[PDB]
Amino acid sequence: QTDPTLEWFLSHCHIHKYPSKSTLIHQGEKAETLYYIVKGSVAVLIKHEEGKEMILSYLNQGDFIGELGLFEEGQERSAWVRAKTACEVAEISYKKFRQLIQVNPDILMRLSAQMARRLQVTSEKVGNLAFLDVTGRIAQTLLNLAKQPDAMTHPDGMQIKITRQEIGQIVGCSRETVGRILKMLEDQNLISAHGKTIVVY
Amino acid sequence: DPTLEWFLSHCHIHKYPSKSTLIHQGEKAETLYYIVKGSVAVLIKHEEGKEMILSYLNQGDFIGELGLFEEGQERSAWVRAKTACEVAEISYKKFRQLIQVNPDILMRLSAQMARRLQVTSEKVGNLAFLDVTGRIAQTLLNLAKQPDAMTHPDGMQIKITRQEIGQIVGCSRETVGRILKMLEDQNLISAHGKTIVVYG
Ligand SMILES: Nc1ncnc2c1ncn2[C@@H]1O[C@@H]2COP(=O)(O)O[C@H]2[C@H]1O
Ligand SMILES: Nc1ncnc2c1ncn2[C@@H]1O[C@@H]2COP(=O)(O)O[C@H]2[C@H]1O
Ligand SMILES: Nc1ncnc2c1ncn2[C@@H]1O[C@@H]2COP(=O)(O)O[C@H]2[C@H]1O
Repeated sequence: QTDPTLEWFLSHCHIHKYPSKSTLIHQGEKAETLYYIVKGSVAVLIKHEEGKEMILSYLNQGDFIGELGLFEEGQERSAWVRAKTACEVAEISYKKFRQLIQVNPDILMRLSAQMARRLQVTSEKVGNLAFLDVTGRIAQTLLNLAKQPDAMTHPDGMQIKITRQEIGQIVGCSRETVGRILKMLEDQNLISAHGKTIVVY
Repeated sequence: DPTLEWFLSHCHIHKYPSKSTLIHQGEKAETLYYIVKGSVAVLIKHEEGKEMILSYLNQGDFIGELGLFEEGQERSAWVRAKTACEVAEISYKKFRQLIQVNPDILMRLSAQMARRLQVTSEKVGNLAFLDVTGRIAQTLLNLAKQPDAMTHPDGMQIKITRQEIGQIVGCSRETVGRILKMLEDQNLISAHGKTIVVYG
C-alpha cells in the first residue's frame, strides 16, 4: 500500500537491491544520503570494543533510514545498517530531499513521525536496560519482536524466529546466558522453543 | 530570530518554579512546549525509588513533541523543571497550522529529534554493556571529562550527589553509596561531603 505523495517522493530516488546480510550503511561514513525501504527489512547495530555488536532496532518496508544526519552537514552515520533479508531501498541526496521538503513539507512530516516513534521506542529500551533484570529484559524483548511484521500468528499466541545470538545482541547478553534464560522462561510456561522457532504467549 | 519569535507569538507562556512538573508521563498529549528559559530533566520512573534521567533540556529546546504526529498518544515521560523556567506552550493543532505557513519551524524541531535519537542510542549501548558498578564508574569518568569539571592535584574533581548519580544510572541512592565506597577501597576515587575526586 502506497500513496501519491510517497510515489512522488519515490520518483526522485534510485532504487537499489541489497542481498541478505549486505551492509547498506557503515558507521562512521559521511552522512549525505537518505534511504527508504520499499521492500525487505534491516537491522541497525552499534559496536563497542570488547563485547561487540548490539541491535538498536529492526526497520522494515516503509521505514526511512539514514535520516539522522539530514539536518546538519558533516555528520557521521551513527550506526551500521545491514540487510536482514533481500532488500530494495530508495536513496536520494540530502540536498535533493531538502528541496522536496520546501515543495511539500508533508514529506518531512512523514519522516518526522518515524523519528518521534524511534525516540519513544529507544527511550523505552533505555529504561528496560536500566530497570529490568536480564530475565525481564529478555522476556520483554520477545514481546517486542513478536510485534514485528515478520511475526507469524499462533493458535495460542505469536510465533517468531530468532537466534540466541540475536536475542543476546538485543538485550546485551551472551547466547549461553540467553539459552539458560530461555530454558527458565519455557519451564515457567511463558514460551515454547523448537529449534530457532519460539512461540511467545 | 524572526521564525522563532513568530512561533512564540502564537504560544501562551508560563513560569514554572524548580522541582515543578511540566509533563506527566501517561497523560494524553495534545500540546507542544518550548523552553524560553531555564532547564528541565526528562525522566522515566520504576516507582521503586529509582528514576532515570533520559536527558536535560535547555533554552531553545522543544518538549512534548513526540505525540505530535499521531493523535491519541501519551507523554512518553515526565519532565521536571530543574531550575526556574519560562515555558511557551501551543496545541498540536495550531502548530500544524504554523507548519503549513513555514515548514522551517518543523525542520528545527526535527533536527532536535535526530540529535536526541543519536544521544539516546549511545546511552543504550552503554547500559547494555555495563554492570551497575561499571555504569557508575563510567559516569564518574564522563563527569570528569566535562568542561565544568574541576582540576585537582590528583586528577579531576566533581560535585554531584548520590541521588543525581543514581538518576543518571537508574539505580538507588543507597546502591550508589555502596559502589562509591567499593571504588575508594579500589583506590579509584575519593569521597567527602559532596565532592568526588577521580584519580587520573
Ligand atoms: N535508535 C534507533 N532506532 C532506529 N533507527 C536508528 C536508531 N539509531 C540509529 N538508527 C538508524 O541508523 C541509521 C544509520 O546512520 P544515520 O545516523 O545516517 O541514520 C540512522 C538511523 O536511520
Ligand atoms: N554485555 C554483553 N555481554 C556479552 N555479550 C554481549 C553483551 N552485549 C552484547 N553482547 C552480544 O551478544 C552476543 C551473544 O552471542 P555471540 O557469541 O554472538 O556474541 C555476543 C555479543 O556480541
Ligand atoms: N530520549 C529523550 N531525549 C530527550 N527528550 C526526551 C527523550 N524521551 C522523551 N523526551 C521528552 O519527554 C517529553 C514528554 O512527553 P512527549 O512524549 O510528549 O515528548 C517528550 C520528549 O520531548
